Amino acid sequence: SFQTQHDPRTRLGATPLPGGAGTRFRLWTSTARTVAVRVNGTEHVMTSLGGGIYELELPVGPGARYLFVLDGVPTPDPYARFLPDGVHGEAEVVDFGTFDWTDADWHGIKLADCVFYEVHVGTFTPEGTYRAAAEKLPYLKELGVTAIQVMPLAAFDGQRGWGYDGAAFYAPYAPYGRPEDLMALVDAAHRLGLGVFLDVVYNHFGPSGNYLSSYAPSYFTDRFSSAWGMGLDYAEPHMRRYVTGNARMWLRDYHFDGLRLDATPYMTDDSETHILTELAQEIHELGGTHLLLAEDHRNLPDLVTVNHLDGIWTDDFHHETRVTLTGEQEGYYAGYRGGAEALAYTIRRGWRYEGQFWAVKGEEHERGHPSDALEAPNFVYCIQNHDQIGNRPLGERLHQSDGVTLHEYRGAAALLLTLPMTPLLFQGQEWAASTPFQFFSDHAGELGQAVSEGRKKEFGGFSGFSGEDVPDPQAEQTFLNSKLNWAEREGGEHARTLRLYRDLLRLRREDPVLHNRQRENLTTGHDGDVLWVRTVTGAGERVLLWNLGQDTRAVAEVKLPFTVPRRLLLHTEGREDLTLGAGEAVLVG
Ligand SMILES: OC[C@H]1O[C@H](O[C@H]2[C@H](O)[C@@H](O)[C@H](O)O[C@@H]2CO)[C@H](O)[C@@H](O)[C@@H]1O
Ligand SMILES: OC[C@H]1O[C@H](O[C@H]2[C@H](O)[C@@H](O)[C@H](O)O[C@@H]2CO)[C@H](O)[C@@H](O)[C@@H]1O
Ligand SMILES: OC[C@H]1O[C@H](O[C@H]2[C@H](O)[C@@H](O)[C@H](O)O[C@@H]2CO)[C@H](O)[C@@H](O)[C@@H]1O
Ligand SMILES: OC[C@H]1O[C@H](O[C@H]2[C@H](O)[C@@H](O)[C@H](O)O[C@@H]2CO)[C@H](O)[C@@H](O)[C@@H]1O
Ligand SMILES: OC[C@H]1O[C@H](O[C@H]2[C@H](O)[C@@H](O)[C@H](O)O[C@@H]2CO)[C@H](O)[C@@H](O)[C@@H]1O
Ligand SMILES: OC[C@H]1O[C@H](O[C@H]2[C@H](O)[C@@H](O)[C@H](O)O[C@@H]2CO)[C@H](O)[C@@H](O)[C@@H]1O
Ligand SMILES: OC[C@H]1O[C@H](O[C@H]2[C@H](O)[C@@H](O)[C@H](O)O[C@@H]2CO)[C@H](O)[C@@H](O)[C@@H]1O
Ligand SMILES: [Mg+2]
Ligand SMILES: [Mg+2]
Repeated sequence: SFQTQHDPRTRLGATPLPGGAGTRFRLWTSTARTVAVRVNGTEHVMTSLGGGIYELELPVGPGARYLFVLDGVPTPDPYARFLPDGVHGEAEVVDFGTFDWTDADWHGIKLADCVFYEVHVGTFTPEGTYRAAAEKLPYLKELGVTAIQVMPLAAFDGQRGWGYDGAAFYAPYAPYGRPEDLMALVDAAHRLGLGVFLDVVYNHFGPSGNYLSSYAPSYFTDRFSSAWGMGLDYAEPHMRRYVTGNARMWLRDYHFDGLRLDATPYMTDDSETHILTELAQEIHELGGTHLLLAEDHRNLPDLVTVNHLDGIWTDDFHHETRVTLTGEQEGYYAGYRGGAEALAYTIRRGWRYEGQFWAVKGEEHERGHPSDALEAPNFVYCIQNHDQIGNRPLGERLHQSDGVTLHEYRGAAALLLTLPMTPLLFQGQEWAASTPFQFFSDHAGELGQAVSEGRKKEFGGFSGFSGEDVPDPQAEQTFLNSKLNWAEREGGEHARTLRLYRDLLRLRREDPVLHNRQRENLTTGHDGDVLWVRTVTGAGERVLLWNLGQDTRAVAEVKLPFTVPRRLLLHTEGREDLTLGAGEAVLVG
């Protein structure tokens, strides 16, 4: 009985009309006294309908260029579907019905079948475009990942950026390609049987290019704010519909298979029906198999059980793993001991913090909720992602941090990719890429000059930010140094690491016991610095043993509360015998 709040007839922005009649322009403004649309340079007064809604139909088609004129001030359309000259320019009218899709028989992907691969379009290839990314899809299919996780595409200011400064949520960022280039990427992924997910940012707008307040200040509220901008007022239905209409566009019009909702703790809403619940209703109304995930640090099961999201990016696993390997304790890493026993516990519980005191300085509070309701696929785990690389002072990858060996890096991959939780990999992780992933931006004027100090303040708990070698986010070189080097994977230890990732992803796909997706069938423990993870189903038994010590441990001498299986299925260093050098792992069955 849920009825969508969206009807193409009343869609805000510029929408092509049936029968070649042109385009319908609509906006909401609470404050303007004169309202016009300027199309291809010509101004036309719009009709007032009441409730601050204005409309006009004109015989212009796709490709027409426009903005709105509010009390004589030319103002970009917040509902723009494309901004070819950037966030301060004219929008282009887009028709979503002309692209020739070939994915009519694609039926999406289930979360339990997802192995995510996080892509930043600008750095993923030299060209930094959708078209170039599409040419790497056969490589990703063969690698064995099943869903691409694309970092945000909403238009932001400047010529490069991560995406979290997006300001025009409906307009794919022009430097990456035109709307049809994005559609071609998704179509190509679906032809290869790969899902495609999009990172969307519904907790804040970026600091340049957000003109919503020019139309109605009440899109926003001073009731609360995030670390990155003013509060989006989800008590205002037009604000709710801004993001639910956006979600529906990506899924329906661009054929994405799911969305990853950035920083859901800062989507503050005290409405009877929470905006997250309504987002789920609105995307489900499309009548497909589209998924919603939350990036949420609160360890709150209700995101799944009440808001009806499909899963949660949960960092406790990542953090416990990193601290295990480095011993680092700055910032949020002070929340974790690390080690085999600690990792066994965090896996057993899904997340570590279920209501106990988080004792980190300046942050002391009771964190989290019981994880019991959540099943394995509801937890998205990783050992690398954009934040856990890029928010480090020098943007170094896990194998690049002091004290981490490539053997430890390879062992960590085996843990991640054999667990029944839903894994994510960051681009280049699979070949132990040599390049960092640094924070880069390209803002104009004083805003641009402020980025570096904003970073140092936001991450001031990390002493490396007060050093002298922090890469300037605004420098071209910082962007270029984050580009993947595709050549390097063909040789040496990059190739060795890649072979292991291929072998792990094959086993995950093929092994009848690792097909398990039930926490009931998963147990963990430790003996000294050796972690064990056991899966038992009707199909048999598997055990992963990871030696997190700096000595050698024979599997036969690991004390276990069950009889260890005898058959060696995969060793991370390709050894014949059941013995674990420092940092090494083995899967037995
Ligand atoms: O377009 C502004 C209105 O959006 C919603 O109205 C929906 C209605 O919920 C739905 O059943 C019908 O099919 O379409 C209309 C949109 O044309 C909100 O419910 C209204 O309050 C808004 O004004
Ligand atoms: O071209 C006009 C100027 O608009 C900008 O100001 C915007 C800003 O982009 C937006 O995010 C903020 O919240 O609203 C203001 C004013 O509407 C800047 O002044 C310049 O970059 C542009 O030249
Ligand atoms: O956006 C992903 C795909 O959405 C639709 O596919 C839906 C379909 O409409 C529904 O009947 C079905 O079986 O669920 C699928 C998957 O969500 C489009 O038809 C596909 O072309 C899109 O790729
Ligand atoms: O992997 C070696 C040991 O690492 C940790 O020990 C840490 C300890 O947690 C920390 O408070 C202290 O300041 O440093 C030591 C490392 O020197 C694990 O807790 C141990 O169980 C491991 O064996
Ligand atoms: O409640 C504990 C702290 O949670 C958040 O910190 C997160 C951070 O947002 C995330 O990017 C990082 O990977 O993990 C930490 C630890 O969970 C809040 O930002 C902190 O203020 C809280 O104290
Ligand atoms: O200039 C805008 C803000 O840029 C950075 O914020 C980044 C943050 O560092 C990154 O981890 C995040 O998730 O993307 C945001 C938004 O781009 C600075 O750290 C902030 O101080 C600036 O306001
Ligand atoms: O589809 C063949 C596999 O079916 C079962 O695997 C289940 C698994 O037991 C369950 O936890 C998970 O939620 O679903 C998978 C099926 O998708 C058998 O246990 C496997 O041995 C089979 O290979
Ligand atoms: Mg984040
Ligand atoms: Mg012992």
